[PDB]
Amino acid sequence: KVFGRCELAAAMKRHGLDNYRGYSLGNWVCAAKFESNFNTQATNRNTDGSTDYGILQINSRWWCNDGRTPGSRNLCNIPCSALLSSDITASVNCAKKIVSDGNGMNAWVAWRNRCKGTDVQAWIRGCRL
Ligand SMILES: [Br-]
Ligand SMILES: [Br-]
Ligand SMILES: [Br-]
Ligand SMILES: [Br-]
Ligand SMILES: [Br-]
Ligand SMILES: [Br-]
Ligand SMILES: [Br-]
Ligand SMILES: [Br-]
Ligand SMILES: [Br-]
Ligand SMILES: [Br-]
Ligand SMILES: [Br-]
Ligand SMILES: [Br-]
Ligand SMILES: [Br-]
Ligand SMILES: [Br-]
Ligand SMILES: [Br-]
Ligand SMILES: [Br-]
Ligand code: NA
Ligand SMILES: [Pt+2]
Ligand SMILES: [Pt+2]
Ligand SMILES: [Pt+2]
Repeated sequence: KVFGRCELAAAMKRHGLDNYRGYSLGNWVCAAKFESNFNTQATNRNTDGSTDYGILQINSRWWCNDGRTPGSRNLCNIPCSALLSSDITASVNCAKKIVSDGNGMNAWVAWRNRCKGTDVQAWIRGCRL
């Protein structure tokens, strides 16, 4: 599914991401924009053999099982395919574990490089929230 910007903001708010670990909704929406362009089916192979999955490009080295990342863990206790669903629940639940890991949203390199310190409220501007 390719979400609209305000459609995704609404879903993320419904699932409890607004101000989760102190990160306003705009941060999450900005992260999703640059990670996946709001496409739940986005995948990206990494040089280390792991793969990033879904709207927030969650990685198989630590977070999900894809059966093809040697030495990896599955800390979200899910198949990586769950992260590609039109229903963002698995991605949101897993993102909550990731952002609590100690480095906050710096876990998403695209957030650090493209969202952090910017006017992230622009990403939710206009939306019925
Ligand atoms: Br947009
Ligand atoms: Br929109
Ligand atoms: Br909704
Ligand atoms: Br919910
Ligand atoms: Br929930
Ligand atoms: Br929550
Ligand atoms: Br915001
Ligand atoms: Br990681
Ligand atoms: Br594996
Ligand atoms: Br393996
Ligand atoms: Br594990
Ligand atoms: Br699993
Ligand atoms: Br949803
Ligand atoms: Br959720
Ligand atoms: Br879940
Ligand atoms: Br933090
Ligand atoms: Na894994
Ligand atoms: Pt939820
Ligand atoms: Pt929650
Ligand atoms: Pt939902």
